[PDB]
Amino acid sequence: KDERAREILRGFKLNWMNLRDAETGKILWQGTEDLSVPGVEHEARVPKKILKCKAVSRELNFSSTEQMEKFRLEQKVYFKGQCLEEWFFEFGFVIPNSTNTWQSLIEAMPASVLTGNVIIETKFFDDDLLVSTSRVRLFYV
Ligand SMILES: O=C(OC[C@H](C1CCNCC1)n1c(-c2ccccc2)nc2ccccc21)C1CCN(c2nc3ccccc3n2Cc2ccccc2)CC1
Repeated sequence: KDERAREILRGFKLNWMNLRDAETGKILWQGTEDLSVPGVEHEARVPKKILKCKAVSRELNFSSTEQMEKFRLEQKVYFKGQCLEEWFFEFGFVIPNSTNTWQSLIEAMPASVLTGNVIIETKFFDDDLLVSTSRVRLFYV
């Protein structure tokens, strides 16, 4: 059960990801490093104009050796320790040993005040079950 969360973490990998202006479909940020690895504070530099898109599109590519009934995400935006927004997204069923693209739409203080002060804390779940908790500190450039 906490053992099951541990196997799912073991078999999981986020292979690549990007963030797009939903209005134009232009890539604003992409990376192939697994930002959802727990135990370390990740960092990401994004263009300051991403804050001006009302709709941001995300593509997440991941592999999973374990099956999952209801793979989903809870994401919290923290500015200097205070939670400002919460986002929920759901993938659902994941086939064991599969690789999957998951597309999500994310929808609607200046850059210079936010930059370095925002942590996006992401929790992965199989249903009620918490697989991992990770952090990215954001810089806006
Ligand atoms: O912070 C968010 O909410 C959106 C908000 C938007 C402003 C534009 N209009 C609609 C909402 N936002 C904000 C934001 C932060 C504070 C106040 C206002 C806006 N900063 C953003 C930076 C990049 C993209 C969106 C950002 C996204 C940021 C990216 N994100 C995310 N999903 C992940 C999945 C796996 C691992 C990491 C994940 N992240 C964090 C992340 C952060 C930067 C680069 C890559 C990833 C989901 C939540």
